[PDB]
Amino acid sequence: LFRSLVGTSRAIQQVRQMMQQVADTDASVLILGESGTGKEVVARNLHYHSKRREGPFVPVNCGAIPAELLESELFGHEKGAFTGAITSRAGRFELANGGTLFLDEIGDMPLPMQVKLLRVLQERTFERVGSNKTQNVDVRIIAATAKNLEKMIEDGTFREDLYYRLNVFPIEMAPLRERVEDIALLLNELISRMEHEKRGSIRFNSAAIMSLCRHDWPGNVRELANLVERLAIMHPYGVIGVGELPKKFRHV
Ligand SMILES: Nc1ncnc2c1ncn2[C@@H]1O[C@H](COP(=O)(O)OP(=O)(O)OP(O)(O)=S)[C@@H](O)[C@H]1O
Ligand SMILES: [Mg+2]
Repeated sequence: LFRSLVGTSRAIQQVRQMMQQVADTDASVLILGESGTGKEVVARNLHYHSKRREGPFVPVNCGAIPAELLESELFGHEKGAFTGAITSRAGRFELANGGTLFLDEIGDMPLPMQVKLLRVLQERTFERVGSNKTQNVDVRIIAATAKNLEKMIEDGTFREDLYYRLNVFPIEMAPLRERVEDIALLLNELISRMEHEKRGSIRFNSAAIMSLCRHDWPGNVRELANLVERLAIMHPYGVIGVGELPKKFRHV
């Protein structure tokens, strides 16, 4: 199920080298890049080539989780912690023990939780909400952001100390529009997925590929994948020329 990073560009070949180097280590990894540039693919790949490969891979979607329950969600809770605690759950961190914790959009993590994350990176311990008992954790952190963390540091919306703790081995994902030589290969890979998964089939003629190579791709590879899916419904087992592209994708 593991995905590979497809592409021949300078930038993507560089990311593969960096991945191979850091994967087997226990260093924290910060992956930086726009939405849809492969940051989670990079993260999953790092994990399954790590010492922790058979351990759990636990995502944390920093922006989504209701702030009311953020600390509970991340660190678990004991009972009578808060209104309607009742049951019992452990948090994302405890669940990730012996594995990898993946902090998707770390730029959205609120300051109070940044302090607590810094404790885990530094003391490798934590306490469930309500309990002042201390638990050891054994996790490797991989974080990703589309934000400018150094701007945030300046704005005081991101902690400098967490930053230097997390940014031990940064990996930059170039946006699609800077890797346009990879677009054909990405197309083949995406079409191959869709075929292997009984979800239709298409192929692009050279003109249509030229047109796509001139596109800005604000949604990067996720936007590319979206377009392949739509075209396979609009023109099943068809060949996509310039004229079958939606007008926004035409650049001639
Ligand atoms: N180089 C690549 N080779 C193959 N598939 C890729 C590549 N880059 C991205 N993908 C795929 O395109 C999609 C992009 O997914 P992600 O890796 O999650 O993007 P992202 O950078 O994590 O953006 P967010 O934070 O989830 S909005 C996934 O379906 C990936 O499998
Ligand atoms: Mg993701």
